[PDB]
Amino acid sequence: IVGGYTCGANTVPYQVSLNSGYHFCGGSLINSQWVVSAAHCYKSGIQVRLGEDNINVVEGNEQFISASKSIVHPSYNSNTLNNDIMLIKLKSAASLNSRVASISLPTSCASAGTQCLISGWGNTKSSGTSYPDVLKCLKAPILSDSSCKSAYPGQITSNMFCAGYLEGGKDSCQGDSGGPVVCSGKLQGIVSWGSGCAQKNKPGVYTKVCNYVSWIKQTIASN
Ligand SMILES: *[O-]C1=C(C2=[C][C]=[C][C]=[C]2)[C]=C(O[C])[C]=C1C1=[C]C2=[C]C(C([N])=[N+])=[C][C]=C2[N]1
Ligand SMILES: [Ca+2]
Ligand SMILES: [Cl-]
Repeated sequence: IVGGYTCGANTVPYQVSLNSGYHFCGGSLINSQWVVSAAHCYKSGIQVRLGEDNINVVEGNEQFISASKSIVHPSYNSNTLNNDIMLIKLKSAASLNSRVASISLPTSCASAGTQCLISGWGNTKSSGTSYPDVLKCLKAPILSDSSCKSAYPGQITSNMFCAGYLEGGKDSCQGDSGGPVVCSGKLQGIVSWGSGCAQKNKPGVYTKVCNYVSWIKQTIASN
């Protein structure tokens, strides 16, 4: 997260870190045995880490659970990143409390102007790599579709939305991929891509979760 602030230990209880010997992506806990992340974060050997703040220190509240299976959306396209969403089932259920909790799925899509919270342990520099130890947060608005399409002409599908600041300076970045975009207490987006990080006129692009709620529900229901 570039231009963000320190969230504070466990203030974002649904945030998870996907780890394969190091943190490579974020994710959101939607129920005690399922996490939602981005399809481009897929790999084998994933350990889901819940209740984290400082990812390099065990401080208490952490639950490390291995992934039992990862379900990348069948229509995921790695070239366009359309349908960039993945579900991970946990080997055992997590213990939920106030430090580890699930986030609700939306009932409706959000509208431009809605203010959301984006979090993660991704890079904090737009020009260079600086990865933090603790979780960073950023409050950003969802942009209108015209502004999004005008910034990324021909690359935005109906399963994507832009959120951020056209003036540059504040944005999500690599290491944040797979994590949450929560608005009014509902998971509305998944950190997916962008051109560089925090560049002017190049907002972040997120997977539009409201378009996948029935898919998520049906898939969990059958696995
Ligand atoms: O997400 C990501 C990855 C990545 C690939 C495969 C597994 C995990 C992570 C790699 C990468 O370097 C090639 C860059 C990203 C990445 C860039 C970026 C930018 C923005 C933005 N500008 N808002 C958001 C998210 C990401 N992810
Ligand atoms: Ca820790
Ligand atoms: Cl277009």
